[PDB]
Amino acid sequence: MKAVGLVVEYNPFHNGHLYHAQTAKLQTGCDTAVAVMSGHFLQRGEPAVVSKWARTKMALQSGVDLVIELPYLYAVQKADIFARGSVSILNELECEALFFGSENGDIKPFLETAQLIDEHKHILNDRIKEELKKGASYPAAAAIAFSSILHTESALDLSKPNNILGYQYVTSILTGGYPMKPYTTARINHIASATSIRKAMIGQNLEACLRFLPAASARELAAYRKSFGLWHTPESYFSYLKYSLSTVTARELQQVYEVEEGLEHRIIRSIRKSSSYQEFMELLKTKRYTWTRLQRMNTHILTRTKKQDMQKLLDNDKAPYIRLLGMTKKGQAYLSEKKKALSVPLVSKLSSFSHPALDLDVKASRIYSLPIEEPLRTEFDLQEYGHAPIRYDEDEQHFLN
Amino acid sequence: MKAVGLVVEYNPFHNGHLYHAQTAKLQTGCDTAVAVMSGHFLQRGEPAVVSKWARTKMALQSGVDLVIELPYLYAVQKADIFARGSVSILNELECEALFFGSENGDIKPFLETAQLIDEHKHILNDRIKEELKKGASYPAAAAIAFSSILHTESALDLSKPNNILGYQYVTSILTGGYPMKPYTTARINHIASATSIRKAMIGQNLEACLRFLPAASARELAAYRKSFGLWHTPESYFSYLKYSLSTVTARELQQVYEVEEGLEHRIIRSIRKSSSYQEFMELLKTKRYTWTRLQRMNTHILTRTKKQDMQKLLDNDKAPYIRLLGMTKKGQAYLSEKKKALSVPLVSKLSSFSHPALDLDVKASRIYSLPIEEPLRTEFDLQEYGHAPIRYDEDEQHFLN
Ligand SMILES: Nc1ncnc2c1ncn2[C@@H]1O[C@H](COP(=O)(O)OP(=O)(O)OP(=O)(O)O)[C@@H](O)[C@H]1O
Ligand SMILES: Nc1ncnc2c1ncn2[C@@H]1O[C@H](COP(=O)(O)OP(=O)(O)OP(=O)(O)O)[C@@H](O)[C@H]1O
Repeated sequence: MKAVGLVVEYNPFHNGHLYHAQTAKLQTGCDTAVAVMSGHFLQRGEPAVVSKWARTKMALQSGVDLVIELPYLYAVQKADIFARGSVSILNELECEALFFGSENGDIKPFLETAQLIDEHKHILNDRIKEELKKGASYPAAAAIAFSSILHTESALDLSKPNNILGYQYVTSILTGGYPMKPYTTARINHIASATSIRKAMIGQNLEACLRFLPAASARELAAYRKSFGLWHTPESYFSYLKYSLSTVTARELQQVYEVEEGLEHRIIRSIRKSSSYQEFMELLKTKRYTWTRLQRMNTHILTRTKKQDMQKLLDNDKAPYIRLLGMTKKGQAYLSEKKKALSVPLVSKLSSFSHPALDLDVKASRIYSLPIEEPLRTEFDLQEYGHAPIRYDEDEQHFLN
Repeated sequence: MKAVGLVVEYNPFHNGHLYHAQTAKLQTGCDTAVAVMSGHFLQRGEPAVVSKWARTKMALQSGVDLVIELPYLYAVQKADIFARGSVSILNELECEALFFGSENGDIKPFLETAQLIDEHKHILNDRIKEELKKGASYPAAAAIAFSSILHTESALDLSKPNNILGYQYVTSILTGGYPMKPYTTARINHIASATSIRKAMIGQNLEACLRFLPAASARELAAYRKSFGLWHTPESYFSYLKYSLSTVTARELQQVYEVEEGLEHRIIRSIRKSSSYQEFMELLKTKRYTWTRLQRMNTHILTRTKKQDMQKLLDNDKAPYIRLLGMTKKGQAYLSEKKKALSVPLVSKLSSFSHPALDLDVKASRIYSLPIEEPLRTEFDLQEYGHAPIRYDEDEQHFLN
C-alpha cells in the first residue's frame, strides 16, 4: 500500500477540503491519505479558529488517514520554508505522492518552471548581482532577473496563492532528492472558500456556511463552540500582544524572529496608540513588509520567539520529530508498518520526547488558549500534554479515547 | 514654609485618611501636607483600585497639599525598603515632620525600640549565629535573638503592621539622622478598614462604604468605574500572569526579582494547572514566602522586573527623582519655595527626564491599563504623558486643569 501527502491548514475543514482528500487518492492511486497540518498558528500568521485537536477529529471523519502536525518551526513562514519543512515531513513518511491545489488541473507548468528556475539559478543569481549594482532594491533586482527567463508565457501564475505553494512543493521535492510525485487538480453543494466560511462563524452565524461544511465538521465545531465558548480570531490576541510589547526592551524586540533591524522602534510607537489589531497593523505596514508578513512577525512577538533559536532549528535538514495528532485504522496500520523506518521520533503523547521545536509547539498552544475564559481555558490546557492521538474507526464512528 | 511628610497609599482614601491629614497639620504644626504615595502597584503587592491620577484627587480634596509618586522601586517592596525611600523623598522635599497612624499611639516605644536595638546590635548577631550554627533557621534565629531583648511588658507588637511600618519610618529617620520629627497616634460618617471597604466594593457595594468614605473620595471612585468599567483587582491580571509565565523559560524567570532559586520550576508548573489566581498561590506556598512576598513577586513577574534591574537601582542611597502627581494652592508655593533645593530632577512632564527607575514606573502604568477594555485603555495610556500634573484650588473647590 502507498501514500498520498497533502499539505493542509484546514481552516476549517470544508467540502472543498473533501474534494482535495478524495481526488488525491483517485488521481494518485494511493489508498492512504496523510496530511501534514499547521497546528495553532498558520502560514499567513493568524490563529486557527479552532484547536488542532478538533480539526483532527473532522479530518479523520472526512477521509484523511494520518494527521501529523507541521511544527511551528516550519508552519509560520513564507511558502518556501513552509514547503521545505512540510515536504520533508511527507518525505519522512514515505508518501509516494504530493497532491496540491491550484487553479490548474495540470501538474506540468509547475514542473517546467521548477527546472527552468532550477537550472537558470546561476544565470538568475548572477543576474540579480548586476542589478543591485545599478542601485535597485533586491526585490526590484529579483523581479528583473525572473522576467528574462520567465516572461515566456508558460504560464505559471505565481499570484494565485496555492500555485505559489505548489511551486515551492515541487521545488522542495526537487532540491530535496525525494522520490515523490507531485499531482494536482483544479480548485472550485458548490464549494466555498475557507475564508468566507470563517467570516460566517465569526458573525456568530455558522448556519450560512453549512451546505459547504461536511456533517462531521459542523458538530465538532458546534461542539467546540459549546465546549470552549468561542471561535478564535486574531483580535482575540491583541490584548496579549499589547502586554508582550509592554514587557520587552527595544534591544529585546530586535531579537524576535522577523523583527528586522530598526523596526522595533516603529513597533513600540504604534502599539501604545493602537486600540485594535486593525489599527496597529495600519500603523505597521511598510514597503518592506507585506500584510501577511506582519501577521507572522506579530505572532512571533506573541510567542516571543527569538531569531537565534529560530536560526538554530531551521538549520536542521529534516523535521525534528513526527507529531502524531490523529489516525484512522488505516493510518494506524500504515504507521506501524513504517514506524520502524522513521528516523526521527514519533510523538503521540508529549512525554515521549524533548526537542526545542516541540516546546515551541507547546508554547504556541499555551498562548493560543489564552482567549478561553477561565476555568474553561485550563481544561483546554490539559490537552497538549494530555491528548493522545485521536483514533477514528472508518467502520463508522468509533473514537477510542 | 513648614511641611509634614505623609507616607501613604490611598486605596481608596477613606475616613481614616481624612482625619489623618487634618491631624497631620494640627499635631505637627506644619502648614503644608506632602504625600508620597504608591502610584499603580502598592506595598501589599496588589494593583491600585483606581489610577494614581484619580486617587490623588481624593487626597487634594481631603487636605493633602502635595502628592508625589513613590516609585515602583520602593512601592513594591519589603517594609524595610518601602519605608526607606518614602522617608528619603520626604526629606528631599525637606519635610520637617513625619506623621503616621499606628496600632501603638505611642512614639516612645518606637523611639525606644529603635534606640534599644542598635545599643545591642552586636549582642544580636552573636545570639543569631549562635542559634544559626546550632541549626536554627533565619527568622527563628532572629526571632530568638530579638526576643533576647525588648520583651518587657512594652508590647508595641511589631506583629502589627502599623507598628512594623511605623518602626520602619522611624528606623529610616534615625539611621538616616534626618532633621525630620516623627509622630504617631492610634487607629480608630464612620470609619472602617480600607480592606474591609475594598472587599465590600468587590461585594458589589459602593454607597455602603459612604459611611466609611469621604465625599470627594466617593465622588472620585464612581467616575472611574464609569469611564473604564472596572475596579482593578489582583485576579483581573491573572490572564496576563498566565500569558507571561507561558513565554518564559526557567532560566529567565529565575532572573525575576523576588523569585528564589529553583522556585521557577514550581511557578511554571503551578500556573499551568491553576484556573484561579488563588489556586496559583496555594501551590506556590513555601515557608520562605509570606503571602505578601508571593503577591509582591507576582507583580515583578507581570511587569518583568529583573533582579539586576532592581538591585542595581535599590543600591543608591538617595532618591532618583521627584515625580509630581498633584497639588493644592498650599502645595504649589511649597514646591516653589523648595524647588531650587532639590538635588534630583523634579519631573512634571515625563518628557523632561528619562531614568531607568522612571522606565519602571511607566512600564507599570502600561501594565495597569491592561484589564481595561479598549478604546478606553488606549486612552488610559495617554495619562502617564500628556497629563498636566493636577492642580486644585483649596479654597472653594476648583481644579485648574
Ligand atoms: N474546493 C477545492 N478545490 C480544490 N482543492 C481544494 C479545495 N479546497 C481545498 N483544497 C486543497 O486542500 C489543501 C488544503 O487546503 P487549505 O486548508 O490550505 O485551504 P486553501 O485552499 O488555501 O483555501 P482558499 O481556497 O480559501 O485559498 C490544499 O492543497 C488546497 O488546494
Ligand atoms: N482609621 C485610621 N486610624 C489611624 N490611622 C490610620 C487610619 N487610616 C489610615 N491610617 C494611617 O495613615 C497612614 C497611611 O495609610 P495607608 O494609606 O498606607 O493605608 P493603610 O494604613 O494600609 O490602611 P488601613 O487604614 O486599612 O490600615 C498609615 O501609616 C496608617 O497608619
